[PDB]
Amino acid sequence: SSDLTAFREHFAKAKHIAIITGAGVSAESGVPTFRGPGGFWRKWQAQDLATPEAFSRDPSLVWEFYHYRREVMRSKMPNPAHLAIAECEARLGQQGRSVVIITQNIDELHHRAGSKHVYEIHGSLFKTRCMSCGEVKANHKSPICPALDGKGAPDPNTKEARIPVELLPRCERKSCNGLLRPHVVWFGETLDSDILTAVERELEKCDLCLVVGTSSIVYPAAMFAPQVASRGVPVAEFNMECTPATQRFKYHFEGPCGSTLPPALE
Ligand code: NA
Ligand SMILES: [Zn+2]
Repeated sequence: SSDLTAFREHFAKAKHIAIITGAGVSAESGVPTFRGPGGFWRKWQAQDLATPEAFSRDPSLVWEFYHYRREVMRSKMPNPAHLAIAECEARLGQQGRSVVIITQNIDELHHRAGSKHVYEIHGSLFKTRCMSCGEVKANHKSPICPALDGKGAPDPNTKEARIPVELLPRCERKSCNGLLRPHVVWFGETLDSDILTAVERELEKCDLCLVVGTSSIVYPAAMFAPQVASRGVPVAEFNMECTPATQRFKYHFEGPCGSTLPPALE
């Protein structure tokens, strides 16, 4: 149902809220996803490049792609949904109540909004992993390494940089000097289990669940939300996915997250 008053009553009692956030939230901030029919980067779409095969085969190109994506983030900002969440978390923490964010997104926009207890289940554009020793290190450097400066242009006729692998980002522990890769979960890679076991703990604790910028019935929101709802915990969706009447969940608020969510949480 679309009765807000009802949702708010639950919100008022809730002591542990879990907010699952999907692509619609980053979409509203203007982040290109490179899925859709016009979402190309040069000749390719995300599924061509976000794979270990692509990286093994052509690390320069994949790096050019991720560089580009890291750099466009300097002009996309958190929208009102990002903020409403972060300010909620803070407000409730003062009161001893908990709020967590389980996000599919890799743009660090929740972090930029001021959220703190965030689980990035698909990793982040702004972390690296050493192909060699596996160290996971935060990185917001621009450019991530000199070799990539001014690289990553999106128009198809752009010339490959074909950066020698020795000059792509390397792991700075000089005992190792291993080749870095973005700590994102590519197509065909599993999620990290340490994270899943945390998320599980969180979702078992939670007495209210919000699904924002996605639906509970779509992968990977489906891993989490049904689990909670089957224990009789309310679930509120905020999306403008236009989800057909017949399988929206408990409460639905159709519309842009930026519009719907902040009044929900005030
Ligand atoms: Na780990
Ligand atoms: Zn290393």
